[PDB]
Amino acid sequence: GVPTYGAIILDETLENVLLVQGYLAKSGWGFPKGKVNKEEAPHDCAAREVFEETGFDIKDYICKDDYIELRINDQLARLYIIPGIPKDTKFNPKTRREIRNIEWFSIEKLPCHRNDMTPKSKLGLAPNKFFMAIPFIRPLRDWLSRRFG
Ligand SMILES: Cc1nnc(NC2CCCCCC2)o1
Repeated sequence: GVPTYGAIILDETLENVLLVQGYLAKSGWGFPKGKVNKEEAPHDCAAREVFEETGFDIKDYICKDDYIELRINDQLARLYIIPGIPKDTKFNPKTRREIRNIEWFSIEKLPCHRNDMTPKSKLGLAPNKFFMAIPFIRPLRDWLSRRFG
């Protein structure tokens, strides 16, 4: 699978994170990210995908060692951590053809797992609109505790 790169953008309080909402298969909320092009460096892919999806340029804010990386079904996803972005920043995707909406969410209110269906004696997980974000939430919380306190 082709690696994806993007960002976890936080506000000044460190309470809130910026998620984007796509369409169709990407219909829920997730961190802005996308597939690396041929010969493109990771930091440049992250800036491009984030700029294409939010209209915000992270290039001057990326720190090389500050990211969360996960391997999900043998595809690697790396999100650079970008704190301190004012909550009154105007975000606008390049085209509403890929991005429905862009919103701040409270980190403490986001789920860090989906719910089973043990109530119904049925296997699997209930749908959750944050399914794309969820795998990064606990590692983010842990990373913020270590790097800030
Ligand atoms: C698959 C997958 N997992 N996370 C994402 N991120 C997208 C979120 C919704 C908006 C479209 C572009 C970024 O896609």
